[PDB]
Amino acid sequence: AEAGNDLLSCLTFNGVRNHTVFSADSDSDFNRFLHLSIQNPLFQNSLISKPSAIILPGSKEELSNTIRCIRKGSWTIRLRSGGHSYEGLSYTSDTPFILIDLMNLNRVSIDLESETAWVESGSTLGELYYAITESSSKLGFTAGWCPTVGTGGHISGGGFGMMSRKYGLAADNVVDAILIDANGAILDRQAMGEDVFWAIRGGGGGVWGAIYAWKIKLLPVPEKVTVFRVTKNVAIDEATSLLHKWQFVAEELEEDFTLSVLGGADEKQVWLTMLGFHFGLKTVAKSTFDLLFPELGLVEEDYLEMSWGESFAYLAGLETVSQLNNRFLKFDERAFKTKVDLTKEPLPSKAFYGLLERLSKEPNGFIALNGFGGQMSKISSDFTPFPHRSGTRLMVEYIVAWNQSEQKKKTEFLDWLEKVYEFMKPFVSKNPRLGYVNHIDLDLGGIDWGNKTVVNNAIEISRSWGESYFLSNYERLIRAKTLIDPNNVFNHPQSIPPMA
Ligand SMILES: *[C@@H]1O[C@H](CO)[C@@H](O[C@@H]2O[C@H](CO)[C@@H](O[C@@H]3O[C@H](CO)[C@@H](O)[C@H](O[C@H]4O[C@H](CO)[C@@H](O)[C@H](O)[C@@H]4O[C@H]4O[C@H](CO)[C@@H](O)[C@H](O)[C@@H]4O[C@H]4O[C@H](CO)[C@@H](O)[C@H](O)[C@@H]4O)[C@@H]3O)[C@H](O)[C@H]2NC(C)=O)[C@H](O)[C@H]1NC(C)=O
Ligand SMILES: *Cc1cc2c(nc3c(=O)[nH]c(=O)nc-3n2C[C@H](O)[C@H](O)[C@H](O)COP(=O)(O)OP(=O)(O)OC[C@H]2O[C@@H](n3cnc4c(N)ncnc43)[C@H](O)[C@@H]2O)c(*)c1C
Ligand SMILES: COc1ccc(C[C@H]2c3cc(O)c(OC)cc3CCN2C)cc1O
Ligand SMILES: *[C@@H]1O[C@H](CO)[C@@H](O)[C@H](O)[C@H]1NC(C)=O
Repeated sequence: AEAGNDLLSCLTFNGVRNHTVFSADSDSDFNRFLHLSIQNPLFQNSLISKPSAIILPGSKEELSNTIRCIRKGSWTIRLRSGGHSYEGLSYTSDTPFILIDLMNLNRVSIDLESETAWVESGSTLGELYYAITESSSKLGFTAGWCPTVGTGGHISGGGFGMMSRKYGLAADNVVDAILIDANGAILDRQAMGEDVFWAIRGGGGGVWGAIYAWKIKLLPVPEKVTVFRVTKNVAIDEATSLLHKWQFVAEELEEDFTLSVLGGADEKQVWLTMLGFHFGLKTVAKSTFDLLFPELGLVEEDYLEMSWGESFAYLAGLETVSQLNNRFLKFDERAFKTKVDLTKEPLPSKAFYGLLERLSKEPNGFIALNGFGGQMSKISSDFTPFPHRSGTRLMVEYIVAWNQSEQKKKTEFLDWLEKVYEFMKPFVSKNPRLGYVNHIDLDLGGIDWGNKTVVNNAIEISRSWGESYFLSNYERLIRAKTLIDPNNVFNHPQSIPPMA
């Protein structure tokens, strides 16, 4: 379905002047803006789905009207903030679709009196973090480490980061927000009601409508926090020992502490990158690990004291705090597919050993280990759609990324990742095998919203990944879905089905 004169005239009429139409060209602005926020080259392929038009609204009413104009046609709506969807569900779709890029909605309004902020859904974590440190040295916010990840889909799915052990997810700290429904109705928390305002805070993106802006509570942070990023080159024996003890240390640390691990291997050596964050000074930080985790062999020089801003930039591997404010800094430029696990029981050494052995078989693979507990276990499972709280111990994350040179090995890389996930099945959560909506996994299945045979059973088919992402909260998400989008205008392969 083309993007005809009706759609365009509708946009022109409504003052939404920033938009381009599909172009087979490569030198075109369309293709440029399209590939501008494709954060997973896995989907840069010339055979993937491409929008009939890309619209870049610059205000909440332009956003409202954009949705209104698209509703006059049959197009599927696709919202994009940072475009970091692991499945590229913000710039792809089986059916002809319109791409609503929210990058022009990147304003952060910080209020130092209430210590809250109105973050436009276009604003990325980085641009947000920058705004906060630009305004205060005693304020921060909890969310992912990826500075290019947009708050649009990030906070919509939850938002887990290095401070979540201290403050919970991003969505755990949303006090208000502006959602724009299928009719372009501009709704605040009071207008949308509690069932929906609850849903949008971890229920997923591209499901409830277009978040125009988030109102977050800004969080206290000492003017000096401590972090370390130390890569240990060890053998598999030591690596297992370190990982096996890590899970306990990491999960049982005080909320003022976060210890995350990035593991990979290559035949000979196993490399474990230790990412440390302390909600306080260096001496206390080092004292703690010197006691709890002396095996890391971390030294004084390893611990860096810096502002909270400097720390989230440092942790993200950025050169400077200014780079937090750069939304177009690709952090790898490599295609990838990532599966995640959540643990209820501790993991046997054999699990880390197996993981490390499997890793040593494929250098392009690597695991990310995150501890829960602390503040994550104090927030109710039903406080927000994100269920995994008290009881959840670790977030294990299996990634595999490659170069354009290695595009041929594609299927092989995915094969490895499939083998690793299968290998971990006994050691992780079961019935259901839990997942995280911001780590959306189309392998868990999907829904063909064009197939009425399936659409009639959308809720049960969706159960597979639904209870996996949201567990018991899945029920309330369906009531909330029916209230704000019964027509299922906002959908994607793993969107919450409305009651029909
Ligand atoms: C649809 O949405 C898309 C996405 O948002 C829009 O595309 C964006 O369009 C932006 C402009 O509208 C564009 O910003 C540009 O970014 C470049 C860097 O790539 C930047 O250099 C440009 O900024 C200059 O120009 C603007 C005005 O055009 C000035 O306000 C600004 O101060 C900059 O001018 C200064 O630097 C220039 C060289 O960098 C000098 O030539 C100029 O003289 C001036 O220098 C003075 O100021 C300096 C610093 O203050 C000082 O050192 C010096 O001595 C002088 O005093 C430009 O803004 C984005 O690149 C683009 N974004 C993307 C992702 O493509 C698009 O516009 C929308 N479409 C529609 C229809 O609206
Ligand atoms: C690329 C990348 C992803 C990361 C990174 N680090 C993460 C981390 O530290 N913790 C995590 O929890 N997740 C991490 N991820 C994955 C991201 O969390 C997810 O990819 C988030 O969805 C990020 O959102 P965004 O960058 O905006 O991706 P989009 O593709 O634009 O959107 C995702 C999803 O949400 C819908 N959507 C977008 N915008 C809106 C608005 N404003 N309103 C409602 N819904 C919206 C889209 O349709 C899409 O379906 C580290 C890196 C490098
Ligand atoms: C501190 O905790 C973590 C640290 C790093 C990661 C991996 C990171 C990533 C880093 C890459 O370089 C990359 O290459 C394509 C892909 C990805 C996919 C997931 N993304 C989030 C996950 C974590 O949970
Ligand atoms: C509709 O869904 C069912 C179940 O997946 C499938 O068997 C059938 O082929 C689908 N029909 C269409 C329209 O493709």
